[PDB]
Amino acid sequence: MLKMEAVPLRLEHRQEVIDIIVASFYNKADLEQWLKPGVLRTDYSDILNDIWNVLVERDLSFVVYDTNTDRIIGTALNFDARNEPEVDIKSKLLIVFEFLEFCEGPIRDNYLPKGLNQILHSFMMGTAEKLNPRENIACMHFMEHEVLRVAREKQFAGIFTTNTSPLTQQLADVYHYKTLLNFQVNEYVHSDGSRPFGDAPDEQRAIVHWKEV
Ligand SMILES: NCCc1ccc(O)c(O)c1
Ligand SMILES: [Ca+2]
Ligand SMILES: [Ca+2]
Repeated sequence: MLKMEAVPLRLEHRQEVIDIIVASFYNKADLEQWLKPGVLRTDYSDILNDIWNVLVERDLSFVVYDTNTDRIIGTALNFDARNEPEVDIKSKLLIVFEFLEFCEGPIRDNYLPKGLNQILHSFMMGTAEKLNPRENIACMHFMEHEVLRVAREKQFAGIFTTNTSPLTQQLADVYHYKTLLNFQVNEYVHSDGSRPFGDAPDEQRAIVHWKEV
């Protein structure tokens, strides 16, 4: 059995968190696959290095240790949705973040509560690369359960994120997240007029989830 514990994000965790995020988003993210070629591993580490200081001092993120091996197997990066640092991304990841604002924007500022310390935005979540299906699912259940803990403890109103993989979308529904948008990713039109995820099947969705604490 996998026994885990949650530990607040520290400055030393920079390389371990990045390697978990890179070994979980690169070539596995359901959105960036349709933007090939032109998505590199450093495109995620560049964004992480840009906000690593802000991410640690906000005191909302954590890593997950395997207490048996005392090593990091997962991490959950979170921000105040009304206090997120804005990055100037220069790769094709800007298209992804503009699309996530397409989904999150109109809902966050017109339906979710106003003011700070209200919306805890689940920014990123990852697990170690060589985890088996049992440990990866167990780690996702642990990170989901612990994100709720951080929300209630920090006196937030709810948790809010956009789920782009079928596993996170099913975990969210199973965890009683309310669905506020089930957008079809191949219908999104970029500013240049094209559809960057246009080659995606109609079954691939971008679901905007929200859950009160
Ligand atoms: N906030 C939604 C989670 C997310 C963030 C960045 C991405 O590149 C991605 O595919 C998914
Ligand atoms: Ca998260
Ligand atoms: Ca808020």
